[PDB]
Amino acid sequence: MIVLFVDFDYFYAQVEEVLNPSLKGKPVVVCVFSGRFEDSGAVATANYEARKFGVKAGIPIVEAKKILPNAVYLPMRKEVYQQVSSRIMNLLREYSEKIEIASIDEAYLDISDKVRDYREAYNLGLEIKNKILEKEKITVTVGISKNKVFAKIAADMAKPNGIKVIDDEEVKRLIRELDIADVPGIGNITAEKLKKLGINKLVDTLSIEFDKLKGMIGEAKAKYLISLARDEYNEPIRTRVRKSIGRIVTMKRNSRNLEEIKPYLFRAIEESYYKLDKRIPKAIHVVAVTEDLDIVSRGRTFPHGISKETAYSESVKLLQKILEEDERKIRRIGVRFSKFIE
DNA sequence: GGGGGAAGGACTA
DNA sequence: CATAGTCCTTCCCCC
Ligand SMILES: Nc1nc2c(ncn2[C@H]2C[C@H](O)[C@@H](COP(=O)(O)OP(=O)(O)OP(=O)(O)O)O2)c(=O)[nH]1
Ligand SMILES: [Ca+2]
Ligand SMILES: [Ca+2]
Ligand SMILES: [Ca+2]
Repeated sequence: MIVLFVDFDYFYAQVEEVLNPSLKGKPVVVCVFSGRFEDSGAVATANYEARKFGVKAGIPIVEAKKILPNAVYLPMRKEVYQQVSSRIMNLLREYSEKIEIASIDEAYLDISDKVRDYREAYNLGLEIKNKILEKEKITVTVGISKNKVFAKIAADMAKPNGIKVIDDEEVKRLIRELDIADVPGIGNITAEKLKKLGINKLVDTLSIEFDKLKGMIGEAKAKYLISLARDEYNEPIRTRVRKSIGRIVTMKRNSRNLEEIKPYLFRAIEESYYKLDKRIPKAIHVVAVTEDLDIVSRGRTFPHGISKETAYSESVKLLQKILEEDERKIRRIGVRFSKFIE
């Protein structure tokens, strides 16, 4: 089996560099202004000309202007990028019916067939890269290996605008060298709980009893790690389905009065119903972010689908239930519709 | 004992 | 200090 992973270089930043080629070369930062105080919000992402100076996704926007008070700051237009991605994805299918759109910029193509072996899959990696650059003007990195985890890892650093193959013997090299923290699915929380057990690498997983991995990171996370470390890992490329939609908005100021939070919450529901589009959710969830950046949520599953009116009166209830259970003020409020039916 | 759901939060990207 | 999923642990109901 040979898996080819595609990941578009600084997607949001690059797409904006395309709709206005004049932005190329200079530092570009796609932000997310909440308004709390003008330049409130964080950075969605930033082209590499800006990342070299510390500016990047996650950091507050004000802390970004302090570094590059001359970088072009653009508001995130997620819908434009979502359509460039779709175009670009309905283009990969032309290289394999075995495709999986993991993210808005990440896709996996199973090309165990179309191809030969590496030397060829690699050459199929260059056909895709160039076809994408020609047709949509986007540069992307490509990863090729026995499975997805490694295909995705390979992408790691071939990035940006690169390509890299990880042959079987390289696999059994990283399984012992690559840092456990740079393995897909291992966020700081998990990666940390691992250094606390002595497992600083992937091969160290086979040295510890399964009852302690299942007790720490959980079964699924433990099996996953072990299989990968054993070289037995492979999962298939399966098409994925949207399992939940939502929109969480930022209030101008913290609050705890229902009537003041209503408006914001109702926009979340409205804009969320627009995003559902023909999907009929049977479960509803109202999510809140307390004044001290903590997340609290309440939901309810109905024996049937939810209508716009139902959602309205239901969110209100779950919200009252929230403000009652928690004492803190609310900074952000949103909704999440799931359990569709189709 | 255990399957079957549902709820709420933990964790990742 | 700005969207979602899979996992996950706990709880409740009942054969
Ligand atoms: N809204 C939002 N979007 C993010 C955030 N982090 C990443 N994204 C977007 C940035 C890209 O458009 C897309 C892919 O993210 P990646 O982590 O793979 O990096 P990115 O694509 O920005 O550039 P790269 O892969 O380094 O060339 O997801 C974030 O913190 N907030
Ligand atoms: Ca990317
Ligand atoms: Ca990504
Ligand atoms: Ca990582």
